[PDB]
Amino acid sequence: GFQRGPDPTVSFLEASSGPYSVRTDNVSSLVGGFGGGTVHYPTGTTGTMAAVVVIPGFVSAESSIEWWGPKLASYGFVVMTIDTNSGFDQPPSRATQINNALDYLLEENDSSSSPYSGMIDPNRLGVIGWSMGGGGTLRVAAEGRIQAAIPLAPWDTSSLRFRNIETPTLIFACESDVIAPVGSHADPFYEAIPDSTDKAFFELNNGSHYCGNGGNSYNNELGRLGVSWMKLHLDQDQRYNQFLCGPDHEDEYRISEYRGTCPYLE
Ligand SMILES: [Ca+2]
Ligand SMILES: [Ca+2]
Repeated sequence: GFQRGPDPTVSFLEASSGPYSVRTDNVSSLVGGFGGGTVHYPTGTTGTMAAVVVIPGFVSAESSIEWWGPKLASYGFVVMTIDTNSGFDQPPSRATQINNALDYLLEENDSSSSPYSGMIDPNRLGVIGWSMGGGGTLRVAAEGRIQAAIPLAPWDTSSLRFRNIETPTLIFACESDVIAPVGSHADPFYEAIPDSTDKAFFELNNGSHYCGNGGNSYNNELGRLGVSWMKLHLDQDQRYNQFLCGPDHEDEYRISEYRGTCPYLE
């Protein structure tokens, strides 16, 4: 079970939005302990669905990760994007921020009066995180609480904390990144994760540190692979395996390197 929506296609995944109209709930920084944000939830749906937190992690970023909110929610997820300039900073504080954001969603889910009351299945939680938020994502993945992880241009001080990650993890690396150079961050972080774990490494060709944030030159890749990652691992929706295990990913112009442990869900 957990499957939702029609048989997927590339065009279905690369469209500017998914099928479901999306409504929003603004969360003040006064509540939650995670810096405020916006809950994106689909309309017209039935049943429960997975929840995803999307967290930034670049102090004085020029832009953020908001694209993921409406994009992912429109394929059947409750997706909260966290605001920037929250007082959190380094990867350990960002793990706390993620945990507080997840608590908040579950708390509102358990409320009878939330606009998305009862929409979330608490057993199916994912996190997408950028920069030091990506280091925080990998740290929460290592804590064992989540069911899928997408670090975006992750930054952290060490890879040793990630040597036991069992959470399905897709790292988007940005080839030309000078903030979190791939060779010192996304690459060794990916290689630290055991080869028994369902994982993938997608380096985006010529990408700056912002390349994974979406609403940019990489929409096709981030949507096609990122939505598929969450459908496959949070919904156990085998219909999305085709986009992740099978294609010659590096043949794509936008993808300068691919690594992975296909097949998944063995
Ligand atoms: Ca290049
Ligand atoms: Ca495998």
